[PDB]
Amino acid sequence: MGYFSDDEAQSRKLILDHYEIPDNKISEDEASKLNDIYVSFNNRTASCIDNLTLYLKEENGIIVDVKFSGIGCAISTASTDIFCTMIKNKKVNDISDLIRKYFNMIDGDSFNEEELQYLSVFKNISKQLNRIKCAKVGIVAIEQLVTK
Ligand SMILES: [Zn+2]
Repeated sequence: MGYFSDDEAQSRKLILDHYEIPDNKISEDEASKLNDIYVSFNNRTASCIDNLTLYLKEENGIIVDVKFSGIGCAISTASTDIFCTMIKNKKVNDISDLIRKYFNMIDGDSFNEEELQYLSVFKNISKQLNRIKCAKVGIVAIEQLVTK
């Protein structure tokens, strides 16, 4: 929220606006009536209230629609949503790349702000305590849904 740095306040509205107004977050009503072309994975962390179910739909090697649902914090609802908007018409390869490249930046290592884009606000969550699993919980669910 501060304004000494240039990134901080701009980076702390992307989280606030993808957590109070997520783009791809559905209701438990809306999820049950989804077409059975969607796959699902629920991942839960015990370090927060983050228990999210992801929904991906494949159309000839291209992920066409991604939605997520459930309970989550700002770090979980922003990381999932921002990730969801970006994997939105990409292929089942070049998503598995973002996931591990995102995880390496979450693990405090090399990242490309051109490849990770608005996931680069999470570039130093390994410095905030017990927030690493909050920024991995929803993307690990996507990870399973791309492989299995
Ligand atoms: Zn959390």
